[PDB]
Amino acid sequence: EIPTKVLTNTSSQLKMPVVGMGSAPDFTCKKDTKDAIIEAIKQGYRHFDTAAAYGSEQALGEALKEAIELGLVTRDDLFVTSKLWVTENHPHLVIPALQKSLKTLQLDYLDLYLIHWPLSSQPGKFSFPIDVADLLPFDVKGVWESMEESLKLGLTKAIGVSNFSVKKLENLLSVATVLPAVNQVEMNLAWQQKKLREFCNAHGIVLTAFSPVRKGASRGPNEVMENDMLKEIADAHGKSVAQISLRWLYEQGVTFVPKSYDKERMNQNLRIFDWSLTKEDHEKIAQIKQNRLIPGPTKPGLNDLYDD
Ligand SMILES: NC(=O)c1ccc[n+]([C@@H]2O[C@H](COP(=O)([O-])OP(=O)(O)OC[C@H]3O[C@@H](n4cnc5c(N)ncnc54)[C@H](OP(=O)(O)O)[C@@H]3O)[C@@H](O)[C@H]2O)c1
Repeated sequence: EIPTKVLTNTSSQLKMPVVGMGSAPDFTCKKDTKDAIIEAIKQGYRHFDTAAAYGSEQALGEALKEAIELGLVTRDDLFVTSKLWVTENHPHLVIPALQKSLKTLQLDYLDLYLIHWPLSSQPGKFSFPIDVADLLPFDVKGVWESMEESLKLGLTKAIGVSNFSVKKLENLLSVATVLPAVNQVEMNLAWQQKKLREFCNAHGIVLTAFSPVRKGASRGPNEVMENDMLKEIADAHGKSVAQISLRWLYEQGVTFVPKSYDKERMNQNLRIFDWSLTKEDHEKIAQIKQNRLIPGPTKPGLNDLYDD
């Protein structure tokens, strides 16, 4: 069985499958999203991660709906996460945005809803990347109050954030009634987020790693897949570097949402629970040179976005 992790900051101690299926745009992918999700469900996947900005909510929803109709799974068995985009990251636009995501997904409620970025921009139109001139002041307190309201309305079972630094989390905590249940940030062998991870643990905030395999080969040379030391570790275990990566993340106590629409690869991402890394493996991995893969959604980039 796929392990779950309790979302400490939720009153009901919701259980989130430690590994989930991602759905962000894959530059080199022409696979059928809906068909891929159905296959994932048949394989054991129950945790699905999406966002209004991915363009995948529609297909994901069609897949869940069909899967439920065919009796492959029940809504209660699923854990669905979506996110509030930067353009709607304004106090009074939060609920409408969540209602729109729910309509698109053909769902009555989300298991988790996250503020996608600690940024706000011109409302009413999705534009990517975001032109810095279209940015607007982000009212954290006001937006979070609306996320909290979403819980009371039952539109989502839990609320959290994404791409929030320790500094920004500290600010959020100072004005939050309901503490964020999750913080989804980039986390892979080349970007371990040690400090952030410790802070989150100290505050009951569960971490979810996005781009856990640094987007595979969709963006050219993969720093992790090309790491000789990692290749040796994988070779020693008779596993792939991707598997070594996901196992490490699991052992670090975080959750992760690798995206794979390949029947074989998506299954390999689940086969990480009957074996483990060695003390030496951890010592080696702790030595990997760090490099952040995802800079931010704006053009140009914001050098202080992650407060680091
Ligand atoms: N909140 C945010 O700001 C944010 C940002 C980015 C991503 N995400 C989340 O992460 C997911 C999107 O993907 P990603 O950016 O995270 O990248 P990723 O999972 O690190 O990498 C995905 C790429 O790796 C390939 N792959 C998957 N398993 C593999 C394996 N075992 N061996 C080799 N290649 C493998 C995939 O398919 P192919 O090899 O078949 O192409 C794909 O091209 C979504 O859930 C999304 O929500 C969130």
